[PDB]
Amino acid sequence: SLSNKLTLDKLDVKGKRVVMRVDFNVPMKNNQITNNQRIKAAVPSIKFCLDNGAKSVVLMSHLGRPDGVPMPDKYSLEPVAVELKSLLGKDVLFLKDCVGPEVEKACANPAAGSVILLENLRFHVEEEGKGKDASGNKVKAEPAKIEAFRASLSKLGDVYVNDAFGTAHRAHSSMVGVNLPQKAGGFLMKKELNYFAKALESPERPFLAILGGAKVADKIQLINNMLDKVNEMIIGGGMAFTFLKVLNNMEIGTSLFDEEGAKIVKDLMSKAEKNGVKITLPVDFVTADKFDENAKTGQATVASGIPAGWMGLDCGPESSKKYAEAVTRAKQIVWNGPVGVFEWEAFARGTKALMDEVVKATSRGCITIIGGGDTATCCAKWNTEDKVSHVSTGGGASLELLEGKVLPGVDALSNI
Repeated sequence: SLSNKLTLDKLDVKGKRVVMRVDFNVPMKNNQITNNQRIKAAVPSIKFCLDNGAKSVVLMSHLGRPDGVPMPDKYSLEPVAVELKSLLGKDVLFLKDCVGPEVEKACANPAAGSVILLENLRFHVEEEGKGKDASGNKVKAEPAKIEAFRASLSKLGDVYVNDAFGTAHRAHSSMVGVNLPQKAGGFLMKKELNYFAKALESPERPFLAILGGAKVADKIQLINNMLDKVNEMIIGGGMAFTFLKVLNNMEIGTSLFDEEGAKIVKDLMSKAEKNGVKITLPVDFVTADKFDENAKTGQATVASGIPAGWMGLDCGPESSKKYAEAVTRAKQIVWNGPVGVFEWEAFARGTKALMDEVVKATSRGCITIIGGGDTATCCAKWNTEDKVSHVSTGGGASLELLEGKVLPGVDALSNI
């Protein structure tokens, strides 16, 4: 369950050493942070621990994919220690490793209110459990070493806090390997759990899922899980063409077509009808003569078909109206995937108009949940992160949740 989990608000940290896993996987360039959003996001949790008299806060995280190889030249967390120092307005000790006697003893009994940032966890192959060797050959962590690695991390604090929802879909040592009495979710984790639990277990209805994507076949579990829960579903983006070919005899030109997906389209529509799920597919399109930002553009409907040598890369204005109609009917929205090639201005009007609708919906009381990845990227692009109820901080994590998969990192948390 996503509810009934221990969270930082209810965790007593008085004189307690807090070992906290956080999301410091920031984009960087020239060994500098190009966006410190994730670093700032974790501050409320860290503040709270210090402000409630925590002896220490030991921060652990990853950066990029060194793959179990120490790469402090490239993928060091030291730049983060600096930025964190500024944001907190408090000094931050940066250790050059995350495990070992040195790290351990250093974390054993810090001065009251010590912020300690450990080095990239994925410098050790034991974090992920797999990775690459010095030479770049793939390798798997030894079980004794994994256990040793996890034992070390456990010493570094008295209580554990997981504020790294974005890695909670993986059974990594820092997610499921911290053996301590109390294992609580941080305030970021809290929000994820609070929004998703309500949405998936007790939604305000109508509940609309907006699913966008390239293919169908790789979203069977996502679509199925939503069809078990929702009242309405928009199927947008390239994948819609597979539905339209099968269902409406549509000529789709060079548009994406999912041969495997096509075989279960009618199964999906059957399930949808039986569950009372109103499906909205697009009815019109902005076409392009090639898969390119600067392609020639045109229009098409289902009826007109898309000509040979043209592909659909966005929905058209009539589609956007139909999308809006469903959004206007929603009391709850989960939006996972753009409905066009939003990174190209010529094919972004559909996704932008939908984003406008979801924002409008939010303003009149709709609960709107954006999945991580592209959909979240669209909220950053158009400055609507604060205009929707919740933008998930983890793309891979949110997908797994919406697919109804297990989140090991969440399961490892204590219950209440």
